[PDB]
This record gives sequence, structure tokens and C-alpha cells, in this order.
Amino acid sequence: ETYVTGGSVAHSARGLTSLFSMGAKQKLQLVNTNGSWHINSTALNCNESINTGFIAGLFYYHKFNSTGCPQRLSSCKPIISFRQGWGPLTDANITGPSDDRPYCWHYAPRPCSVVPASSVCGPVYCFTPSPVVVGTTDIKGKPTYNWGENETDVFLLESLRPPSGRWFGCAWMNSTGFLKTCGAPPCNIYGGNETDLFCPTDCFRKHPEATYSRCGAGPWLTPRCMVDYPYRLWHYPCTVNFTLFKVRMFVGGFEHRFTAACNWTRGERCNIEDRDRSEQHPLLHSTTELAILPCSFTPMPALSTLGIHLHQNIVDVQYLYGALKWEYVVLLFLLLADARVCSCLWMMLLISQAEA
Amino acid sequence: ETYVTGGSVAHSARGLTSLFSMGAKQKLQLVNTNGSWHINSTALNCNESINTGFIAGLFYYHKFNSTGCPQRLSSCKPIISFRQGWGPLTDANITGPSDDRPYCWHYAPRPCSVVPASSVCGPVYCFTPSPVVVGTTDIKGKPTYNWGENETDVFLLESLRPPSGRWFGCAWMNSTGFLKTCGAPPCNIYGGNETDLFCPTDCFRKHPEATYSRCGAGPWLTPRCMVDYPYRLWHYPCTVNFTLFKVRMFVGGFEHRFTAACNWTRGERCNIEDRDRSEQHPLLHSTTELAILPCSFTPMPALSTLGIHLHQNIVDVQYLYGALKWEYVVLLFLLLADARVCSCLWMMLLISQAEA
Ligand SMILES: *[C@@H]1O[C@H](CO)[C@@H](O[C@@H]2O[C@H](CO)[C@@H](O[C@@H]3O[C@H](CO)[C@@H](O)[C@H](O)[C@@H]3O)[C@H](O)[C@H]2NC(C)=O)[C@H](O)[C@H]1NC(C)=O
Ligand SMILES: *[C@@H]1O[C@H](CO)[C@@H](O[C@@H]2O[C@H](CO)[C@@H](O[C@@H]3O[C@H](CO)[C@@H](O)[C@H](O)[C@@H]3O)[C@H](O)[C@H]2NC(C)=O)[C@H](O)[C@H]1NC(C)=O
Ligand SMILES: *[C@@H]1O[C@H](CO)[C@@H](O[C@@H]2O[C@H](CO)[C@@H](O[C@@H]3O[C@H](CO)[C@@H](O)[C@H](O)[C@@H]3O)[C@H](O)[C@H]2NC(C)=O)[C@H](O)[C@H]1NC(C)=O
Ligand SMILES: *[C@@H]1O[C@H](CO)[C@@H](O[C@@H]2O[C@H](CO)[C@@H](O[C@@H]3O[C@H](CO)[C@@H](O)[C@H](O)[C@@H]3O)[C@H](O)[C@H]2NC(C)=O)[C@H](O)[C@H]1NC(C)=O
Ligand SMILES: *[C@@H]1O[C@H](CO)[C@@H](O[C@@H]2O[C@H](CO)[C@@H](O[C@@H]3O[C@H](CO)[C@@H](O)[C@H](O)[C@@H]3O)[C@H](O)[C@H]2NC(C)=O)[C@H](O)[C@H]1NC(C)=O
Ligand SMILES: *[C@@H]1O[C@H](CO)[C@@H](O[C@@H]2O[C@H](CO)[C@@H](O[C@@H]3O[C@H](CO)[C@@H](O)[C@H](O)[C@@H]3O)[C@H](O)[C@H]2NC(C)=O)[C@H](O)[C@H]1NC(C)=O
Ligand SMILES: *[C@@H]1O[C@H](CO)[C@@H](O[C@@H]2O[C@H](CO)[C@@H](O)[C@H](O)[C@H]2NC(C)=O)[C@H](O)[C@H]1NC(C)=O
Ligand SMILES: *[C@@H]1O[C@H](CO)[C@@H](O[C@@H]2O[C@H](CO)[C@@H](O)[C@H](O)[C@H]2NC(C)=O)[C@H](O)[C@H]1NC(C)=O
Ligand SMILES: *[C@@H]1O[C@H](CO)[C@@H](O[C@@H]2O[C@H](CO)[C@@H](O)[C@H](O)[C@H]2NC(C)=O)[C@H](O)[C@H]1NC(C)=O
Ligand SMILES: *[C@@H]1O[C@H](CO)[C@@H](O[C@@H]2O[C@H](CO)[C@@H](O)[C@H](O)[C@H]2NC(C)=O)[C@H](O)[C@H]1NC(C)=O
Ligand SMILES: *[C@@H]1O[C@H](CO)[C@@H](O[C@@H]2O[C@H](CO)[C@@H](O)[C@H](O)[C@H]2NC(C)=O)[C@H](O)[C@H]1NC(C)=O
Repeated sequence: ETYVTGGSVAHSARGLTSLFSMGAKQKLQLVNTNGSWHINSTALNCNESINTGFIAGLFYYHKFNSTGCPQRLSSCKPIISFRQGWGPLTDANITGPSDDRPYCWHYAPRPCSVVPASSVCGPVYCFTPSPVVVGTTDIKGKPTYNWGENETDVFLLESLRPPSGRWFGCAWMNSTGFLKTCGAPPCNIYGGNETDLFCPTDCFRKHPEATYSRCGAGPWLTPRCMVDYPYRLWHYPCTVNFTLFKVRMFVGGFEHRFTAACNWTRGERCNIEDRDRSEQHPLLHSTTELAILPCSFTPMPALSTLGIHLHQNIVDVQYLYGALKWEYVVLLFLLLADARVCSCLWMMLLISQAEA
Repeated sequence: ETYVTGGSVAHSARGLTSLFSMGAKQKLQLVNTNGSWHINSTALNCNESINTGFIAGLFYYHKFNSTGCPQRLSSCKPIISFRQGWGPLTDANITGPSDDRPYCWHYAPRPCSVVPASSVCGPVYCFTPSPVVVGTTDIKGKPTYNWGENETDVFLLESLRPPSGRWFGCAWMNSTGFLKTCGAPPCNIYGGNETDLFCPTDCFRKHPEATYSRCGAGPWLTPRCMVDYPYRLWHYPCTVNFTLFKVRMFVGGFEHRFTAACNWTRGERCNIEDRDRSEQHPLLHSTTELAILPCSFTPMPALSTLGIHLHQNIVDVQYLYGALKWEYVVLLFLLLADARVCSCLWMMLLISQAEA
């Protein structure tokens, strides 16, 4: 039976919180719009503070009328559906209309340019692996000079890859409540019935070295897991059901720690092919057990030896705790032979190779 | 007394190797040239194979006539000599003549462009943290079109930062016998008697977040240490006295392991200010002892707590092996009070914060 150990779930992180007792009055529910399913932005208070939004997200665990969520998610595809990849990576060129629904894990965004705050509701979140909030500054002052009309305090992101730039990608909702995100260019894996995946994240199974650091640009680490943040339920509705995990990234030399949610349910077939690469780092750095994303692994070989050791029935666990007898025997035989010159040569060879 | 433990030295990695008995006949020594000190390219066989050059480097431990080395090194400067840095990084733009001697650790190179092989001797080495050799391919065929005249098989590097590109920087020695190197653009740390350091490496002490991954482009990790490779003496002569160490980088998500040498002698004052940031990772991943670069550290905090623990006398060591009694006592007092609602609230708070 496939299950987890360290999986923390926030579906009922509440008790006797009936002081509000009803959605804290900012009802969050999906509606259809000419065959399109987004959040009902009408009631959906917009100009709140960070603490008010934090309380609102705190009270949202149960009242989710997830009715149209399946048919909305029908647009998304599993990683299997795409075609193979090969060759050296290239940087894609996202242009023209993007008919794809952005909430899918594999949505290629446009480069993060300027954006007027007159058409955004809620905070805007950039996703240097540890999520961050982005503020504003008045457009009327700077020569940015009126992308719209009498607007003020436009957001600007304009970031390169986080090792050089500031963040991978950022997300928000526009005024009508539709998800809108941008990010760094993703990886094309073909230039050098199915569809060509543009790999906005760690598409390990479809391309070997397309790691998150090189390719990923956005909230998605694996096609199964994502980085959590206070407005995660805000921006992405359907991912309510997810379970949290502890993550240590270590991107760009610096250290990054945060939480991650996942498309995980007990009993999912996860034999060997449903494993995705993700660069983790030890949290406690001991006990030889690593809490890793479910249906995943990390490229850190074990202590004594190499070869990733993973448990059949629990996927979140990464195992550790899985010598030159020949050379020592040869050296001892040489010593018995008393060939000191040969003994000295063997000692030098061991120092160069065995000892080094 | 300041000394090391894991420091391996290859100054006498030899014994009874007198078959050649003289430098394998390609005697290597420095000479002056109009006030400039480069290698004796005259004798200096050029068209050797990898194995022949490897044997040559194997036999080069003792016959190094270190006469002009000090006055040649007089051009280099210690990290103290430069000025402070601040603000967000920028990418510098190296143009025009570069009068600085490239062998200094702090030499800013030009972008790695094409280069005709008719003016290079020996292998060319690109320094993706684990050093690699670069081959050639005929210039006459492709759209390169004859940089010189009737030349063939020119080198091309044209790489971005290794997370996106292929290597940080590459080096070689040009036909007349002078070091020639290129690399990714370095970090300017001021745009956003002493001189302005352009930071081609991990200039941690002069700029806090100028890590190697963001800034470094070339063989130098620290102003004290440098990644080793077979033709290290071939390119940099004066660095013979260096001592080797093991290094685990973890660059761009992938894993890198190689050897590093350092400007280290016993007795160097290394109290607290002579420590340079460098990202290592555990080799054996146990025993709580890390063999790191001397006079350095690593942003990988200890197991139980944080705070880099470093021994006063031996520098190569990084120490590991340096709880909510308050909350537990509060919860237990609440339980004794039998305030179940308060007890439930405390349990939820602990789950949200203490347990998470
Ligand atoms: C979390 O994981 C579950 C499990 O994969 C996801 O449910 C899956 O959603 C897809 C998309 O609609 C379903 O595929 C579709 O099935 C219909 C009906 O067979 C078919 O007509 C479509 O062509 C498409 O193949 C899939 O059946 C469904 N699987 C299960 C077990 O429910 C869910 O969407 C994921 N949610 C998130 C937020 O990641
Ligand atoms: C918030 O984002 C949504 C998602 O894109 C926006 O909806 C889209 O809005 C554009 C223009 O506002 C619509 O384009 C117009 O519609 C026709 C329909 O064929 C299209 O062909 C033309 O290009 C025309 O310009 C687009 O259809 C519409 N799509 C959906 C699914 O609603 C919405 O306008 C954004 N609102 C704000 C305030 O930013
Ligand atoms: C996240 O997990 C919860 C826990 O089960 C899911 O809630 C359950 O979802 C199913 C699917 O719609 C509900 O079944 C339907 O219920 C309605 C109303 O009772 C009924 O009219 C339908 O015929 C069908 O039986 C189920 O009631 C519901 N249970 C609870 C306690 O909410 C939830 O659906 C999961 N998230 C997503 C996006 O699926
Ligand atoms: C390895 O480390 C040693 C120790 O720093 C380096 O030796 C140092 O080299 C510099 C450069 O010439 C010397 O500074 C110069 O000193 C002269 C004489 O005082 C002065 O006139 C110059 O203006 C300049 O300040 C420094 O004294 C010298 N220190 C020692 C202890 O020898 C050596 O160059 C390093 N080698 C490599 C390959 O890294
Ligand atoms: C191999 O690399 C060395 C190191 O740069 C080259 O030596 C340099 O060569 C240039 C032109 O060949 C010399 O520039 C010339 O010298 C005067 C001196 O005032 C300079 O003002 C002019 O710009 C003139 O072009 C440069 O002085 C010289 N420097 C040294 C230290 O030797 C060498 O030419 C390269 N060899 C090949 C075959 O590419
Ligand atoms: C690497 O370490 C070796 C070991 O000490 C250094 O070799 C020594 O270098 C000193 C400095 O030049 C030599 O002293 C000089 O020796 C010459 C010839 O004997 C003498 O005429 C001078 O008056 C002065 O005393 C010393 O002899 C030499 N020892 C050996 C065994 O080679 C070497 O210099 C170091 N590397 C560098 C680049 O400095
Ligand atoms: C969840 O939202 C759906 C949206 O369709 C609700 O379905 C509608 O419910 C009303 C009354 O409850 C009916 O008059 C409509 O005909 C329903 N729509 C359809 C398409 O059948 C559903 O009731 C909501 N459920 C909850 C628990 O809020
Ligand atoms: C482990 O070995 C098996 C056979 O020993 C390999 O092939 C799998 O065999 C099972 C048994 O029928 C199939 O259900 C799987 O579909 C096979 N794998 C594939 C990729 O087709 C395989 O080397 C290993 N098993 C798996 C599941 O990969
Ligand atoms: C180092 O370079 C010098 C050039 O100044 C070489 O000196 C000449 O080398 C040639 C070739 O062996 C001889 O024919 C000349 O007689 C040498 N002249 C002098 C004044 O030395 C020297 O041989 C080189 N050393 C090497 C290659 O080991
Ligand atoms: C190391 O190189 C220096 C070159 O400066 C050699 O010193 C020269 O020796 C010659 C004769 O042997 C004389 O012209 C001078 O004594 C030096 N020339 C200078 C200083 O310009 C030195 O002999 C070499 N060492 C060894 C061991 O060969
Ligand atoms: C260790 O603490 C000392 C004082 O408690 C700090 O200042 C150093 O004090 C010594 C004693 O005279 C001086 O020699 C050093 O020059 C002082 N440091 C500096 C940077 O000037 C300091 O926090 C620590 N020591 C050092 C060398 O940094």
C-alpha cells in the first residue's frame, strides 16, 4: 500500500473557530463564464491587508464548493501525455496568444514585464523558491509614463534567472479574478495526438537534465508538487486537497526552506516510473531519513555508497546507510616479498589514487 | 598554531621515477621578456597527447626553478587592497586593453568567444567546476569563415553561466607562451590608492552575497584557493607550493566533485577576518567533520543548531554537533486546568507553529 509518513495536511487545521462561522464574509467559489471557470471576483473583497487575508485563508478549509473543479482540471494533462525530449536545452520564446489555461502545472508563462496595479486583486507573489510579496511604486513619477490612464503604483518584476535575476516567476489575479502569471523563459527540449511540452519546471522524466534551477520558472517544482504560500488557495482553487511537506532547496549558493503541497492520495501506483527529480537537502541532517516529496527523489547519493534507496510502500522517505582489501593485500604481499622499491611505488600509487 | 589536517600535498608524489630523470625533456621554466615574465615557449613541446602531457605533469615536482616567481607575483594584490562593495550586483563589461596580468586571482576576463587554435599550445580547459578539456572542429567548413588565413580547427566556447550556459570560464596558454583566459562576465558591486575589484570569483569579504555561482567566472573560487587540474602547473607556474583538498560543489542542481589547491602555509594568521565563503557539501556525510577549504567556511549550518563552529588553530575543519519546554509547560498547565477549549486551541497552535 502506497502511503506517506511525514505528510502534513491542513484540511482541518481548525477548531471552534466559529467567531466568523461563515467564510469571514469573503466567499470564495468558482463560477463559469462563457465556458471558462475562474473565481467569482464580484464579492471577493480585494483591498485587504496582509493580516486580514491571512485570517481569511486561515478560515478557508471546509466551505469549498469544489463543484466545477474536475471539469476545469480536464484541461490539464499528466506528464505522460507529452512527447520525449533530447539534446541540449534552449530558451523558449513565448509569444502571441496563450490559449492554455495558466493554472495547469505545465503552463509556459511570458517574461515578467511591468503591470498596472489597477488590474490586480490581492497581493502579487514572486517565487524565488521561498515565496515573497512584491509591492508597488507610483508610475506617474517615473518615466514609465502611463501604460493606462491616471493609474498609479504599477508592479514591476523584470527579473532574470534567480542565480542572476531576482525570482523565477510571479503570480496574481487580474481585476476580473482570472489567474495571471509570468516568469523566466522555460526550456525548449526539441530544438537542440500528443503535444510538445515547453517544460516550465523540473521535467525530469521527459528530459534528463532539465532541472528546476535551469528550467523551472514559476510555482511548480514537480508536475506533482508545488511550493506553498498564504494565498495558494487564493490563486489556485483546485489544489485545496493537497498535503504539505518540508523542503530545503539550496538554490544559487544560498539556503532556501519552505513548505510544499502535492497531488498525493493514498494508494497511487508509484512503482518506479512515477518518480521525479527534485534537489532536496537534509533538514535535520541526521537519522539517515530524508523527508522528500512523494513520488520523487533527490540527487544526493547515500553516505557509504551511491544508488538511491527508496521504500516500496512509503515514497516520502529517502534512505541513507545502504575498504581497498585488494590493494591492501597486494601491498602486504609486496612487503612480505620485501621489494621496498616496489613497496614505495605502491605506497605512492595508493596516495595518488587510493588515499586521494 | 595555525595548521591543517586534511591537507594533501603533491610536492613529492614521486619515487625512483628516474627513467626520464630530467623533466621528460620538456623543461619548464620562466623567463623575462621586455619586463614581462612568461613561460619558456621555445623548447616547450606543443603537440603532445593527453597521456604524454599527463606523464609530463606527473614528473614535474622538483625541477621548478622558482627565481622570478616573487617579482612576477608582485603585480597581484591581496583581497584587502581593494575597496568595499554594496548594493545589488550588476554584470560588468570588460572592454579595451586589459593591462592586468591574467595569472592574478582577481583578473577579470573577456567573454569566452571563438579563438583560432593556430595560436594556442597544449589543451584548453573550461572550468565548469569539475575541469574539462575542449576539442576543435574545422573552421573552413562551417559559417566561421577564416578568422585568419588557411587556419583549421578553431576553438569555440561561447557559453553563458553554467546553470544556463556550459562553463564559467576557460583558460589556455597562447603560442608565444603567455596565459590567455576568458570567461563569463563578472560582478560589478559599485554601480548599484586602492582599486575597484571587479570580482571574478567569490569575493565574500568585499561583497556579502557575491557568491561563486552568481559571480565567479574562472579557475578561482576563493582569492586563496583554486580548482586543480592536470595542466595547472602548465598554466599557472607560481602556484606550485599549493596543497590539495577535496571539494563538493553542487552547482546548478547537479553534483560536482574535484580537487582544490590553496595558497596555504603553516602559521598564517587566520583569526576571524581571513575567512572566505565557499559552498561545499559533505563528502562522507557523517562524523560531523567537514574537510573544507582552509581559511574559509560554508553556509551549511550545523545539525542541531546554526552558527558556524570553527576551530581556532585548525581551519580546514567545519564542525557539526554544536525542545519547546515553554510551550510544553504551558500546554500541560492548561491540561491540569482542564480547559479543553484552551487545550484544543493550544494544540492547534502548536501544530501550526511548534509542530510545523
Ligand atoms: C490531482 O490528481 C488527480 C489524479 O490524477 C487528478 O485527477 C485527474 O484529472 C484528470 C484531468 O481531468 C483526469 O483525466 C481526464 O479524465 C477524463 C475522464 O476519464 C477524460 O475524459 C479526460 O480525457 C482526461 O483523461 C483523470 O481521470 C483524473 N484522475 C483521477 C484519479 O481523478 C486531479 O486533477 C489532480 N488535481 C490537482 C489539483 O493536481
Ligand atoms: C483577466 O484575464 C482574463 C483571461 O485572459 C481576460 O479574459 C480575456 O480578455 C480578453 C480581452 O479582455 C478577451 O479577448 C477578447 O475576446 C475575444 C473572444 O474571441 C478575443 O478573440 C479577442 O482577442 C478580444 O480581444 C478574451 O476573450 C478573454 N478570455 C477569457 C477566457 O475571458 C480578462 O479580460 C482579464 N480582465 C482584466 C480586467 O484584466
Ligand atoms: C477534497 O477532499 C474532500 C473530502 O472528501 C472532497 O469532498 C467530497 O467531494 C465529493 C466529490 O464531489 C463529494 O461528493 C458529492 O457530494 C455532493 C454533495 O454532498 C453530492 O450532491 C454528489 O452527488 C457527490 O456525492 C463529497 O460530498 C465531498 N465531501 C465533503 C465532506 O466535502 C473534495 O471534493 C476534494 N476536492 C476536490 C476538488 O475534489
Ligand atoms: C601565496 O601567499 C603569499 C603570502 O601572501 C604571497 O606572498 C606575498 O606576495 C605579495 C606580492 O608580491 C607580497 O606583497 C609585496 O611585498 C613587497 C615587499 O614587502 C612590497 O614591496 C609590495 O608592494 C607588495 O606588498 C607579500 O609580501 C608576500 N608575502 C609573503 C609572506 O611572502 C604569494 O605571492 C602567494 N602566491 C600565490 C601563488 O598565491
Ligand atoms: C600571446 O599573448 C601575449 C600576451 O598578450 C601577446 O603579447 C602581446 O602582443 C601584443 C600584440 O602582439 C603586443 O602589443 C604590441 O605591443 C605594444 C607595446 O607598447 C602595444 O602598445 C601595441 O598594442 C602592440 O600591438 C603586447 O605588447 C604583447 N604583450 C606582451 C606582454 O608580450 C602575444 O602577441 C600573443 N601571441 C600570439 C601569437 O597571439
Ligand atoms: C616552494 O617551496 C620550496 C621549498 O622551500 C621553495 O624552494 C626554496 O625557495 C627559496 C626561495 O628562493 C630558496 O632560497 C634560495 O635558494 C637559492 C639557491 O639555493 C639561493 O641562491 C638563494 O640565496 C636563496 O637562499 C631555496 O633554496 C628553495 N629550496 C628548495 C629546496 O628548492 C620554493 O621557492 C617554493 N615555491 C616558490 C614559488 O617560491
Ligand atoms: C456549488 O455550486 C454549484 C454551481 O452550479 C451549485 O449548483 C447550483 O445550485 C443551485 C441551488 O443550490 C441550483 O439552483 C442550480 O441549478 C445549480 N447549478 C447547476 C448547474 O445544477 C451547488 O448547489 C453549489 N453547492 C454548494 C454546496 O454550495
Ligand atoms: C523490474 O524488473 C521488471 C522485470 O523483472 C522490468 O519490467 C517490468 O516488469 C513488470 C512485470 O510484468 C511490468 O509490469 C512492468 O511494466 C515492467 N516495466 C516496464 C518499464 O515495462 C523492469 O526493469 C522493472 N520493473 C518496472 C516496473 O520497471
Ligand atoms: C628557453 O628559451 C631559450 C630562448 O631564449 C632557449 O635558448 C636557446 O634554445 C635553443 C634551442 O634549444 C638553443 O639552440 C640555443 O642555443 C639557446 N640559446 C640560449 C642563449 O640559451 C632555451 O633552450 C629554452 N630552454 C628550454 C626549451 O628548455
Ligand atoms: C633559475 O633561473 C635563474 C635565471 O635568472 C638562473 O640564474 C642565472 O644564472 C646564470 C648562470 O647560471 C647567471 O646569468 C645568473 O646567475 C642568473 N641570471 C639572471 C639572474 O639573470 C638560475 O641559475 C636558475 N636556477 C637553476 C637551479 O638552474
Ligand atoms: C573578538 O573579540 C574582540 C574583542 O572582544 C573583537 O575585537 C578585536 O579585539 C582584539 C583585541 O585587541 C584586536 O586585536 C582586534 O583587532 C579586534 N578586532 C578587530 C576587527 O579590530 C572582535 O570582535 C574579535 N576579534 C577579532 C580579531 O575580530
